[PDB]
Amino acid sequence: SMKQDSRFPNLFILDHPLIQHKLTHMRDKDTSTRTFRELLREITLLMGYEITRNLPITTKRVETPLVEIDAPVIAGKKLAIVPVLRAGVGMSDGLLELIPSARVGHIGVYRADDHRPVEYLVRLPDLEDRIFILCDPMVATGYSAAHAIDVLKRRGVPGERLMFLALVAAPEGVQVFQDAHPDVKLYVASLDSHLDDHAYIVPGLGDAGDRLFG
Amino acid sequence: SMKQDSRFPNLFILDHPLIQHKLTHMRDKDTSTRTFRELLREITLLMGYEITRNLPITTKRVETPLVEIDAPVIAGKKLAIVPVLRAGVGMSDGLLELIPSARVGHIGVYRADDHRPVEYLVRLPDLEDRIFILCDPMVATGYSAAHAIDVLKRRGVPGERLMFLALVAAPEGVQVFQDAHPDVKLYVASLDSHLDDHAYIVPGLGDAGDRLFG
Amino acid sequence: SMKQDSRFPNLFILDHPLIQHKLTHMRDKDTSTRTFRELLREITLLMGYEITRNLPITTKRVETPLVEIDAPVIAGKKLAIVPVLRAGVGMSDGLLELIPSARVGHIGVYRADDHRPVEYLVRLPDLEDRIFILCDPMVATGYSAAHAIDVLKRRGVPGERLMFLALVAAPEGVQVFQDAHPDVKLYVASLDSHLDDHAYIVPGLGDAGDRLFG
Amino acid sequence: SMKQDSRFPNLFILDHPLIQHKLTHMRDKDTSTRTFRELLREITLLMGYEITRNLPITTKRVETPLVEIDAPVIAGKKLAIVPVLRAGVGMSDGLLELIPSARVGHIGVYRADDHRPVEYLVRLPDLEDRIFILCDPMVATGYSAAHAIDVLKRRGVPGERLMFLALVAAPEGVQVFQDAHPDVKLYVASLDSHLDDHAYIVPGLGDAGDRLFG
Repeated sequence: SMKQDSRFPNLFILDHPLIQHKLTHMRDKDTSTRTFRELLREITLLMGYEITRNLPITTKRVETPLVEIDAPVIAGKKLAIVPVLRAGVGMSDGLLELIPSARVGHIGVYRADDHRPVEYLVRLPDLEDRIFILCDPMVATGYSAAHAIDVLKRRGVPGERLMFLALVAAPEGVQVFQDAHPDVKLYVASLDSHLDDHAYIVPGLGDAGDRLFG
Repeated sequence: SMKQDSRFPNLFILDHPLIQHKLTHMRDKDTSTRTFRELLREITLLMGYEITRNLPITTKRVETPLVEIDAPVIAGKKLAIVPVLRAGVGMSDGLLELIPSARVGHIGVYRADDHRPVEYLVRLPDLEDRIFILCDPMVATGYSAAHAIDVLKRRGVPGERLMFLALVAAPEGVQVFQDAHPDVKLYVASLDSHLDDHAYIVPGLGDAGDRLFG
Repeated sequence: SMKQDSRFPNLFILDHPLIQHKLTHMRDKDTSTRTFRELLREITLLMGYEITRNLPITTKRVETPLVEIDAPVIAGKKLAIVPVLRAGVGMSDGLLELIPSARVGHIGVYRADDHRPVEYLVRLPDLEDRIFILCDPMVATGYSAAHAIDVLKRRGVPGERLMFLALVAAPEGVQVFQDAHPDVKLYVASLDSHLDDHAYIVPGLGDAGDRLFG
Repeated sequence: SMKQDSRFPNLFILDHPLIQHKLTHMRDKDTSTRTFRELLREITLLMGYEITRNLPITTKRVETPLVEIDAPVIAGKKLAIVPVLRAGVGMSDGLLELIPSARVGHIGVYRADDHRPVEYLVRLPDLEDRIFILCDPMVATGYSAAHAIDVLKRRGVPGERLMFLALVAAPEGVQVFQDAHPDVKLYVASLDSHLDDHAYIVPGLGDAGDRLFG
């Protein structure tokens, strides 16, 4: 299920034993770049599963080998998964595995530590009546997540239709993000403790890029 | 989360939107064999996740690239996944993705078609302090399922430590099941409505062996 | 590509660098039961790829988003993958991943070290104009492979339409197999050196069952 | 194995039956998005296997459950897989399954649409003694592909150590490609026939971005 920190009204910590367990193996610096990629997919599928408990259902006539029925379906086409380049791509794999019918978008943001112009790629589906789920493993300073969301907010889509998916966040990041977008939900596997002098999340996972790509 | 039927105190129906959705695509007789197989694996992964919400968590020592910590893990070894042959192997695979470190056992009973449990193959991990999770897509008559559980009971393991996982069950099958084993939790994606003359579940999925194997 | 031993006219050793490399990681006793399952799938997909270079092609009208064409296809329905229970199932996964349209069969054989009756499960598709590919990771004594093939030979299908897929074989096994079925091709990742006092392949992979199932 | 076209001395067409077969299912406009994605990943895994036939093999020390040996392995670290963003990420995934231990780099150029190579993102492993394998489904005009390779050339790496992998290429695209880079091996599943007015490959696959991403 779900867990919340007093400072952060829109942060949710998904603390299922198996998310937690799989997270630790990612945390472990002995874990290979292979297994690290898998766990990335795996956790995020699980997280996608918690977030989607309340998806509306409709029906559709389907023929089973025995009978025609009105069988329950979701409107998967109404969702857009938007990995943040480059480390978010492994996450969207897991969500795309969960909900294959979804639209995929992509956002390219340069890693800045303040509010300058940073965007280098935006590729998005049609915006009409559509929920957007962004993902990036790390929310360290919270600037990259803010800017990524900023892209959708510039295009007129409001907080209520936006979500951000992460693995690990630092409280200083969740705070920056919250200030910029208080109405956008942020889902997280763990709210870690602090940032170091080099802006790495502690205890964190180390440098995401290095562990995904060597 | 989970529904229940007034008739069956130890049957749980996992009705998360994406479980229902994915089940529908399996119900559909036009779904290719490629996809039918993947959906078997997927749904049971999700079903596993619901049923493992209450797993005990302890801590291993682990060093991240940054720091050494006491990180949450699970006792995965204390679990036995047991596909009922032949069709249960697909389900086994999804659970194994979820919990890789678990022991795998096998129960073959095509077989005990009606009269008694007839074991063609029973291969099991050690019993001491172990929870067993049996897998089979269909609980039609209930006899296959009850016999599969008999195998374990007749070797000393109490209901308390046994679970059966299926995709679809008929009410007559669940009755037969629970009369033999009132204390064994049976987990299902759907309780369909009835058996036809050939003892197939309606609306159900068809002949599972056929759709998984041609 | 392919390699051959002078003693064995119908044995083929598939010695691609990546098959070989992936084999070593399986050989390694430090390798987990998880990774061991994956590599099992992976090698056998690769092996399936070498075996199938000469599959006949036909055509089929297909519409691309631009044009209708006569596009190349295989008759995947004409092949049957037949894992030998229980350890062969992971292999058929890889072949089924490669050629999803294939029929799946299953053969249950008891591990004997001589020519007694051993068969406990036979489940097969229609035999008409159909090639059968059996698989089991280990060919130690060669009795299990012989008997498994014996099942198809009893049903009238000749050597020319049969194939056996293995990971590792011992020369004493390849010999027993050859004596019983000289016309049946046997594909192998490595022809290891000898059997030990306990009939384990040396250097081999250890006990297949233990490493797949803990 | 591999075909060649008289016009193109460094283009190789991988025409294994299952590569052709799987390509056809991608060509088909009725193939669901779920399946289209998996087939991208699959085909490139197979294409990788053909192109890695000649990999050097050395030996690590390894102990099997039975004995200690000198077992064949590969120098996987000496390889860089570089998806060309955005569509190349699917291909990257298949190669990574094949060779998990390889370094991943990224080249973003939607982009250098015509006039020059315009790098929106270039992230690369270290160059010293490294073979680079670029990935992109389509070589239509040839400009994307030539620019992606320019990126690496302009940073010092010779043709000798560069390869490009695509699903489908137009002859005009290959000409453009080889004029810029006569010494770079380009690997393809098919050389289709021509470009239409909108610069799409005929018969080709359609808009790849669209079919991968909705």
